[PDB]
Amino acid sequence: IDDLKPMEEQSNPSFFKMVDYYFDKGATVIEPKLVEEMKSNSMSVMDKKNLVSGILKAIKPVNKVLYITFPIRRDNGEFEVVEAWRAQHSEHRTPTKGGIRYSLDVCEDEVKALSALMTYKCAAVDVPFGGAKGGVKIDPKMYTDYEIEKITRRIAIEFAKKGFLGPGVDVPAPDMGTGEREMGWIADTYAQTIGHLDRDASACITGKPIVAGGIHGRVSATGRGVWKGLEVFAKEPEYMEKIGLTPGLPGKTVIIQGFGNVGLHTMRYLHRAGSKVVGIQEWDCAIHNPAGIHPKELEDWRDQTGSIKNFPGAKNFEPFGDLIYEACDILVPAACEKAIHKENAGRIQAKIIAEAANGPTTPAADKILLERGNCLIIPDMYVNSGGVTVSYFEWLKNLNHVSYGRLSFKYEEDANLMLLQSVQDSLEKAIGKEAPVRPNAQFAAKIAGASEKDIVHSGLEYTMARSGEAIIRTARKYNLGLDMRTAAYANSIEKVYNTYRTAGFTFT
Amino acid sequence: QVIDDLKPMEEQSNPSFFKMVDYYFDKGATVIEPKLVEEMKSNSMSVMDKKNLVSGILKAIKPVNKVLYITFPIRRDNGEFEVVEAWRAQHSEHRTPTKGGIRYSLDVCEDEVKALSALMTYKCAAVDVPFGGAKGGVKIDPKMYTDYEIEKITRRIAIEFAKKGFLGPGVDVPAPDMGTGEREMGWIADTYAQTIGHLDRDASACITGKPIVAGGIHGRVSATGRGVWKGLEVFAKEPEYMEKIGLTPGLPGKTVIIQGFGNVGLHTMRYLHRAGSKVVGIQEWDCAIHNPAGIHPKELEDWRDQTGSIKNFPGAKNFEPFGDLIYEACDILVPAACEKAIHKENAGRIQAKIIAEAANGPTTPAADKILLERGNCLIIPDMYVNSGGVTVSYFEWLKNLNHVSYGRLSFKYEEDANLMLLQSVQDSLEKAIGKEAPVRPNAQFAAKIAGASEKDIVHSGLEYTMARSGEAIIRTARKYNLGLDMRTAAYANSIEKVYNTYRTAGFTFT
Repeated sequence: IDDLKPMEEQSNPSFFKMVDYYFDKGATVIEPKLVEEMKSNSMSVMDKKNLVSGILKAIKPVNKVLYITFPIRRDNGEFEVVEAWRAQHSEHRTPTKGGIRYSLDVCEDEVKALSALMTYKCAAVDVPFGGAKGGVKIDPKMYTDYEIEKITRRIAIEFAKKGFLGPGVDVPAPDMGTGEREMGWIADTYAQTIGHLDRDASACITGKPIVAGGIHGRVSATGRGVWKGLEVFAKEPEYMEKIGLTPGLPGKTVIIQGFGNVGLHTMRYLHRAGSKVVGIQEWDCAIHNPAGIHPKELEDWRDQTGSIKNFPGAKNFEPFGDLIYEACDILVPAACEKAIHKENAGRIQAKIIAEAANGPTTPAADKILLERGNCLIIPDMYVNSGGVTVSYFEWLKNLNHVSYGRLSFKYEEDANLMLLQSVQDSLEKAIGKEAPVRPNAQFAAKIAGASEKDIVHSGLEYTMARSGEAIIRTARKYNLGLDMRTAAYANSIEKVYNTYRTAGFTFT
Repeated sequence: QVIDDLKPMEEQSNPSFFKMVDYYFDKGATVIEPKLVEEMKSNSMSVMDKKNLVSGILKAIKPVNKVLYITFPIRRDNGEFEVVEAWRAQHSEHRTPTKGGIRYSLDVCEDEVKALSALMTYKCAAVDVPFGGAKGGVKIDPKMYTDYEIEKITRRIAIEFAKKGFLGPGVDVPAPDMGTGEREMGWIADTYAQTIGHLDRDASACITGKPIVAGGIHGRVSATGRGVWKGLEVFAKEPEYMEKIGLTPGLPGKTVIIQGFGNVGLHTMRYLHRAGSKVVGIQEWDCAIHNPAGIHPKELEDWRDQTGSIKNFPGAKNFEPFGDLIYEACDILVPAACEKAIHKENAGRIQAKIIAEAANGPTTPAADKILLERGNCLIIPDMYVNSGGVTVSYFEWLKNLNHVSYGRLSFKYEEDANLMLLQSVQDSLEKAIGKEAPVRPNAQFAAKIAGASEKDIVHSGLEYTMARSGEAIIRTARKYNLGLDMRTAAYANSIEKVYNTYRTAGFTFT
């Protein structure tokens, strides 16, 4: 039907195929440099082109999909068969990394598309994992705690038996329908059965509860990275003027589509950065307030009343699905894929679109806005990878068998106080009077609060900034304009390809 | 088109293979369930409780447990690269390793490997082979690749399958199938032994169908054919069914039409021609030949070997409407080609009194029903009668675990014991009758003694299993008054064995 039109003309394209289209755009930018960098005096130019083309060809398709079925007895005593999948898109680095969904939506093509995006996300943030994705095809709200635990423990055993769960092979994480209690159950099941000799059993999964080896700073990480991603680009006048904006995040109006975890923490960090979140669009409501909604009050009001609607500090915006077409400086899509498509891209008045969700903009809509010349799209596989980065830190913490800062916080504090007293001694000698030299209020507060989350945050921010700058240099180098998505894919593909070339692949 | 896939299974023209097997499974499940409940010893469960547990176990057995799908690049011989897809299904892990062949074919799909992996579970159970069923495929046409490229593909699937637990002597043991043979089998064993399994004492037990030098077993090549013969033998000796279908007992003199002259059809025709049957027809994919006086298997194979086909075989006539030879009158029809060869639209034209399903799923449920109601056709079901190879593959796996070939430490010992016994009889006979009285192996025994070898142990084991399984099918069909529905008797026997594994391993809670 539609799926014969070109990809930049499709209305309801496949998710995996639109990711492959973004891959191809990126491979095209980078392949000349790759052929040029290959050096053999025993390879002809055709040899070199074929090898580069062959590695890029290998990267695109999912390496591996495990499909399983198993029985369970429901709490009522009857028996039912459950399906589950785990895709490992790329093993150029192991373990693979990616979440597990409990949803009726899960399908093989879905885990394939998102596992591929996971490969490019990890590469974007210099996280040494190939991408993976899993799903159990259940509506979890239809099951008791005990039924969910039985299902969770059974996928842990079956996945682990076949090499689809393990600290060195495949490390999952929460997704839609799962959370930290399921990760704690998977970790325990692994540690207690087929990983009972694994010294690093708790590194088999991330998003664990703190008491089971989880990491502080996980819950807000994705939202905090979206903020840092927006920050990296908002400081650039070249792109800010071409889209008609002034630099910096303070003052910018933000419409956020989705008040789940990522939208909420983005709102939190954006609000906490001086922005006005003038609109919240949800699946059945939308509140707007040109003054901006306060995320605490609205989270509380949503907590209290169950919904953002009628939010005392916010009018209900009706035609509530059209709040995203309202005028804003930044639109933050944080709900499902293909939210900006062929048929609505032109109605988007946002000057920046920060893709907090996976695949919110179809190739068709990406084109319309790029040709329009006044829209900066910050791509999903960069801007929404803050959680990926922190998950790497959680895996490391489990391999380390100690929390970050345990052996350094006091040592460093005492060293800093000794340094400050040395300066005070030196100053009082030079000026001949009492002159205290103490931490100011900010430094005193960070010293008093020093905790693992600070180390996580600093590490996240360091990575988001470096990755963002590399995407900018690439766009500039190839005169890609506001097409930061093609720049980001070129950078990620290049890293994957160079893994293959130094490993020396071919041997199949 | 698919209006068919809506009719009851027994009305369908082109049912799915996996749907056929599940319908056949349900027929066996239905017969056997009351006994299964009985077999559940538990003072803590009511009979209601036990009926529920049994139905949960049967619900678990039917669907394929696991499927691994992989893609990987290969460098063609000229230097450009191509991505290749492969699958491995493990239908049941109630016993491990799983067992099943690997196809190199363009026809391999996830659903065919699934349908045939389930069949494998029931085949292995039919012949008391302690493996769950498995099936694999690489989606290539192998004749479009050089030997070098086939070896690279073969070694890569060995590595990727073994890393994920889809190749190994205790987890999953493959075998040849369409598009593969013993050289690929030897390449997989060597790759396994040299990489993922380099600390495996029993690395060569990772796969069967191996060349002899790599640990293959004598008697593998004709084993499926020899089992088809012995399965037909067990039933031809029963007058209750030979009469009902209008036949005399015994294979000697019976007329045979074989559909397909691949490995299975050729070795069936050799064993049936020996033993005294008359193979009057051979139907292949483009020809048929016929000779109402019987076709000699060795002359035919030679002629095909020299010319490339059975066409114009001097010892027969070409039969035209060549795709219609299987409707000609014969005592035994041996379908030995593709699945669903007998279906709703042609079943009535079968004149064979006995159909021996050498192929997998040659008779659709629609046709199976059409021929059962006629009352004059005995179908010997695939998952029993074509399981001679599975049996011998179990023996090949055991030989690799044993690290010695069968008879190496017994042939001479038993020969010398047998000579001493015969010499003892001779001494006793000469003393009692007072004259010279030689007591020696007769010509048959002396021939068996001189040629004693691993193939003989394999053959005797194969025959022993085929006979016991065939007799257990007949006993089950008698007990449940199934008549000539031997298929439903076979699935009932297969299901019961799988179920009893679950019952003793325990499924009460999980």
